[PDB]
Amino acid sequence: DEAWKQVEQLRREATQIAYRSDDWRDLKEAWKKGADILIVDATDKDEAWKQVEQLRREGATQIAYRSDDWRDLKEAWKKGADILIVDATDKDEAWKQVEQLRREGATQIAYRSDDWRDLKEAWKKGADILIVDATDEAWKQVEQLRREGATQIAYRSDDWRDLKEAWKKGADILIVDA
Repeated sequence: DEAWKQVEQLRREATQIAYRSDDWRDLKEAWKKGADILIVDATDKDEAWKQVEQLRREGATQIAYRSDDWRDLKEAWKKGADILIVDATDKDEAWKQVEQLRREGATQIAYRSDDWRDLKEAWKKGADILIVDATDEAWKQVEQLRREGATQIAYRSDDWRDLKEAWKKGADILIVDA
């Protein structure tokens, strides 16, 4: 989880900072330290949904939850999460989760991938937040989605220099980890 500089060198930049972490209390700290989006990604669904619930009770706005299963995303949505991140690995099963969430009426579906063509298809199928996952020079994926017309492009990297370049290429959400 990031060095103290990553978060510091980004708080300078209509850009939003997303903060990802395994337990909610450092997520809550981030919420008042200025973080715009709090990503719950603990894979214990009991603990995960309880972190969503506590963040809603704490008043945190823009709670996000990440999963490969739309049913878990729908439950987190019901318990307070506003941004539902479909974690893509099997692309066809990934796009179907977006389609099902859209059928359920979700309005802030996100999609996490390393391939701009994959994100482009997810965007057409219902995903509004497209997450370029850089875990090389992936900021190039950002430039292509930018050209295709996507309005909310996010970027995740461990390194603030990469986050900055992605911002310069059109990313509006920069994803940092504790």
